[PDB]
Amino acid sequence: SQIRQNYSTEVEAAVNRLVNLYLRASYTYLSLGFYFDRDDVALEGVCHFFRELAEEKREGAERLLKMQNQRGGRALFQDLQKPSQDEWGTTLDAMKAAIVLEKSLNQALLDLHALGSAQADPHLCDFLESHFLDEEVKLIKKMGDHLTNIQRLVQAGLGEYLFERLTL
Amino acid sequence: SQIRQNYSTEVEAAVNRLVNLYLRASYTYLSLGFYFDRDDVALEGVCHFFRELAEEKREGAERLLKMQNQRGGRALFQDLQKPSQDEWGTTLDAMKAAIVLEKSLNQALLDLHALGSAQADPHLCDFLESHFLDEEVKLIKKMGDHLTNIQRLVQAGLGEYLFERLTL
Amino acid sequence: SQIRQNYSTEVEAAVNRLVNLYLRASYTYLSLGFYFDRDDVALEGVCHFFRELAEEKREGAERLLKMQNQRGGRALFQDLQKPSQDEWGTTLDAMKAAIVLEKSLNQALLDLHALGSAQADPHLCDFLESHFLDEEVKLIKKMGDHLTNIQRLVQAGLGEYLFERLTL
Amino acid sequence: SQIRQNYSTEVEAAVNRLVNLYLRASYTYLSLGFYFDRDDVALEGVCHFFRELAEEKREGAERLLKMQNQRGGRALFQDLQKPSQDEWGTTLDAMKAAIVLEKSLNQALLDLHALGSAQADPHLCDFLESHFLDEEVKLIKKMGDHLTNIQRLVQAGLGEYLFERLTL
Amino acid sequence: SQIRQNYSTEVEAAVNRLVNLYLRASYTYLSLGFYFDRDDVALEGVCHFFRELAEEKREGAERLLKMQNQRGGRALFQDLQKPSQDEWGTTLDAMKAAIVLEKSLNQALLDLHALGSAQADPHLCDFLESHFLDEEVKLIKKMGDHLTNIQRLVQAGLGEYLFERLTL
Repeated sequence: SQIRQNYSTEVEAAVNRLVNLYLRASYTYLSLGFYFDRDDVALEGVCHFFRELAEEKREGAERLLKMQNQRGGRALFQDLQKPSQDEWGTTLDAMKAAIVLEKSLNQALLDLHALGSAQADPHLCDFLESHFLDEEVKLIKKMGDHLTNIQRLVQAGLGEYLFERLTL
Repeated sequence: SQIRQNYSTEVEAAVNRLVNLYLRASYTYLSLGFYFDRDDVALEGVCHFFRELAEEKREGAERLLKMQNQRGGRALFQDLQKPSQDEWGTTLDAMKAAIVLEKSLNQALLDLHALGSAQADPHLCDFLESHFLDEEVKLIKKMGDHLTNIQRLVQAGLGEYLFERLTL
Repeated sequence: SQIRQNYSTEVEAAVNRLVNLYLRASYTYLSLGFYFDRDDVALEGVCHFFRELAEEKREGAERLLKMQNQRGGRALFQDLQKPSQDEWGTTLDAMKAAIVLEKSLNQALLDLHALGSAQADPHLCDFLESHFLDEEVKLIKKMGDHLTNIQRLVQAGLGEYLFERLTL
Repeated sequence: SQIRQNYSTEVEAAVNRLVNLYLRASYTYLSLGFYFDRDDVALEGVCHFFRELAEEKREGAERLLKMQNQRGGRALFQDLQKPSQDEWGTTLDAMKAAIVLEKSLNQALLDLHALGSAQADPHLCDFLESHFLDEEVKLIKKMGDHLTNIQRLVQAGLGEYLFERLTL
Repeated sequence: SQIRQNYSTEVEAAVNRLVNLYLRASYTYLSLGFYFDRDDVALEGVCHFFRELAEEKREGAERLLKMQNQRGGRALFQDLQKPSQDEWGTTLDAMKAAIVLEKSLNQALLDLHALGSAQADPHLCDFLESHFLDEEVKLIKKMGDHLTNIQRLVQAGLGEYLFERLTL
């Protein structure tokens, strides 16, 4: 506020909503990760893949919160909604759900970028491009590649085991 | 379930509630940490203290979730309630709030231990004693020590600055 | 006896029975291990898994015997009963048999812990919690995870080969 | 001119004006730095803070001049106006003056970015975003944090000494 | 007794009394040290200062006991009287109490030296001069220096905090 410059209330609010989305995504990946650690599921490579994504999403939320403060905006937190499912089915189901999740985050990033451009806020625009847009694009490509390999593999039980052992 | 042995539905449910409490506590510390990173608050040592506590609470939740799976229980997640405050006042106010938070987690741990003892579940009892009860006791002692030093210091502005520079 | 303190004859006898169980379990794993070393079975990773478990069970028996002496109890040995089977079938059959074995040892540990608590013998209680209860819980979780992966895999012959090569 | 492409005369002129602003800012920080080196002021940490900022501003001017040449524009220099004050008062006064200075440079950067966007000059836009916009935002946040701590501290004499010793 | 030479019963008895004084002093410093470790006192540097003094006094008692045996005297122990206070007030109160304690030990050393001289026992005299008299003089000087700095500092709460952080 002594520091705030060119930082609209609209962008400030949208940044708080994006923090919530990232935290929610981290929570979803925590649930996905532990589901694959169940003794009756037991796919450790899948569990590790999702645990790593949970950490990345949390880090994304923290970078947004740091930026909110750097701009003189005020962080506001909301409840984190529990993940959409309690049980996540097969590795295939889970990877589909993850791609759906990432494309929603990506669309939220693109909406925020468009807001930033409309508000002539190039710092916000650069920030997103630099730390988030390319990371989402790479992550979604990786997930699409996984989904394609899982699909080619599913003798569904054997396929799911080999994917976990040899890719993840 | 092929593995589940001596693990009551009551303990299983209470472990899921304790995971929620730990995650909520981690979220509260995330909010505390960023509040002290505000340009109009600007106490970096306080921000770092709370960020480190956020990570410890998240790690606590993950150890409980791992244990839930080791016992053949089923992790169930609920919404994470937003922190009780949007703005946290002085370092003194914040430390008081943190001690209140930790004593609530501690009481939840003690309740779970008592449940475990009533259900004759010594693995649960040892698990809590080994990874959580002593850590809470040490953390609460550290916070009480901080609160005492903050209180002796508050020329409140000068006191709060020196505590952040020389203790934290 | 010059040293014996708070160590009931009931716990002393039950410790001797638990030593017998551990030695018997070690013997069963020796038989399992060599069965998978047969030229007409030939699953070396499975043989190694069971040989390692035989050593762990023997070490468990020795720690109990050391503790018996530390408390001033008197080690008494009984015949070791030969393993329940001469031939152990598939890796799946063998893993099921191993989980059954470990859950019996675990239940014997829990019974001894309950005896110790009834006799107000906290050293015995801590000893079991510290060296045996968590190890059994981790081992049983690992076996349940293996059983789940074996089951998803069984083209039974191909499944059994890949599990041995890629997991064990 | 054999190299010039998509580089408008408007952007070229505005880049020369921004070079002048950066050099003027470097000159102001040189004056601030030496003022705090006076034997009757004697705050070495404050002097060092401003000397480091003088060097950063000069480096900023040189990067703009390099870019002007890379684009085939022609560097033109104007007089550098002497700093607005001969004596800079307290550390608080000086930090306020520095924040005012940086917010003026920042607004000049944002104006140039908007000009670049209107002229469809994405190289200029990326250049500013990459080397200047985030640096200004971080610097202004740091200064706001300092100002807040100075204010909480001012027993004004004691406060100013401790800030210089313990923060700077 | 086969070894005893020039070692009077008076010096032997006085050495046993001095051992008691040193042990009592060590006990007093143990109580002082833990008092400053209380969560409602919480001055860790003060706690460490007194814990180190407790160890020095115990070491002093052991050197006297070793010397008693080297001379062929017979160590005799008495009850160790509990410290004069249960709660020690401020750092200032505690440092005053410590200086009073050390000056009493010092006077006991000087009395013993005078006894040794009267009994023409130069080994005892050298022993005290070499291991105890200069150490007491240095310790008392250090405590007097601390007391002076504490006094100049006591905004008593702020003074006590800064002394603990910056001196101890």
